[PDB]
Amino acid sequence: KVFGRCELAAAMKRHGLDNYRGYSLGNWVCAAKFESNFNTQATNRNTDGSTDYGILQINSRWWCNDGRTPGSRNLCNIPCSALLSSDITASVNCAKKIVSDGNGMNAWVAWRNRCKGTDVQAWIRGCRL
Ligand SMILES: [Cl-]
Ligand SMILES: [Cl-]
Ligand code: NA
Ligand code: NA
Repeated sequence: KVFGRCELAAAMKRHGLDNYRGYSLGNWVCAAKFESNFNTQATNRNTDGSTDYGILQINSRWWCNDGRTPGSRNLCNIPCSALLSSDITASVNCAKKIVSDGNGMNAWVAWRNRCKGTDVQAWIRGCRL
């Protein structure tokens, strides 16, 4: 599913991401735009052989099991395919674990390079939330 901007903002609010660990909703919408273009099906392979999955591009080396990333961890205890669902629950629940692991949203490269230090509230402007 390819979400609209405000549709995704509302879904992420419903799932508790607004101000989660101090990150306002616009931060999460901005990260999703540049990680996946709001597409839950997005996948991208990394140089080390791991793969990123879903709307927030969660990496199989640490967070999910895809059966082809040797020695990796599954810290969210889920198959990576679960992160491609039109229902964002699994992606949100795993992202909550990631953002709490000490580095905040700096775990998402696109957030650090394209969202951090910008007017992220613009990503929720106009939306009914
Ligand atoms: Cl959803
Ligand atoms: Cl933080
Ligand atoms: Na915001
Ligand atoms: Na893994």
